[PDB]
Amino acid sequence: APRSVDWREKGYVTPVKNQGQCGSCWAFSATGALEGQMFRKTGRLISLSEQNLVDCSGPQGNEGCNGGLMDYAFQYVQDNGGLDSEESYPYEATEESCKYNPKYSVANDTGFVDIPKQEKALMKAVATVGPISVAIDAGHESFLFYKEGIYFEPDCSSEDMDHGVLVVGYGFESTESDNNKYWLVKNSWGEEWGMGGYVKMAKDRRNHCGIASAASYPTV
Ligand SMILES: *C(=N)C1(NC(=O)[C@@H]2C[C@@H](S(=O)(=O)c3ccccc3Cl)CN2C(=O)C2(c3ccc(C(F)(F)F)cc3)CC2)CC1
Repeated sequence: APRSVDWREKGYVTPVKNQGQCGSCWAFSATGALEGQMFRKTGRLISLSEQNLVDCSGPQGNEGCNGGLMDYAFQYVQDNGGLDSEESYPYEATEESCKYNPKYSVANDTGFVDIPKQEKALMKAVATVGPISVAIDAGHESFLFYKEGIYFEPDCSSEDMDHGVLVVGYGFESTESDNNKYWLVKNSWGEEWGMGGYVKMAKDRRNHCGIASAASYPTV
């Protein structure tokens, strides 16, 4: 595979948002992956409605501002026959009545692929598919207050992931350390957090923070 990947340079990735006080990380992860695959399909980048997912995907198992799964969001889009744009169904950072309108749907999916649970498979998916939804353990102060560089938290769990984010690339950073390989990860805590809203997460260090434990993307 390529020595490094960054899908932002190729037009696959919308701006970073701030999810606010709503536990909608999973919705931003899901829209990010679908934004990427819709772009691959059509050559058009359109910001999708997280609010549509928050309000409408309870029947697939999601829990609005108390959390959810990206694969449940992909299942909703398939079941529903569509997903509205941000413009037509803007973000409120609350749980509201479903107001999905099919005329304003700008995306679809045909299911989703769960990537085998190894960092090598994740790399090869990132290299070829586009941005990938992933689960991480974000429950450490070191992550809350990350600013820059390659993130490594010795207390990170590879199983207790609690935050959905989007891998948009990977690389090898020459720091002359045991912490050179990274995943390039889009968060939903605004541009002021980390490196313009992004974090470089330790790669090939025994599935650090569970980044390869629940990786997936929608098929379109
Ligand atoms: C985001 N603001 C926040 N986190 C979540 O909703 C996260 C997102 C996923 S995950 O990426 O952590 C994950 C974990 C394990 C397997 C697959 C995935 Cl995608 C889930 N989650 C959780 O915190 C989690 C959870 C939450 C809700 C549900 C539901 F039933 F579907 F609603 C399942 C699992 C504990 C794992 C903080 C809210």
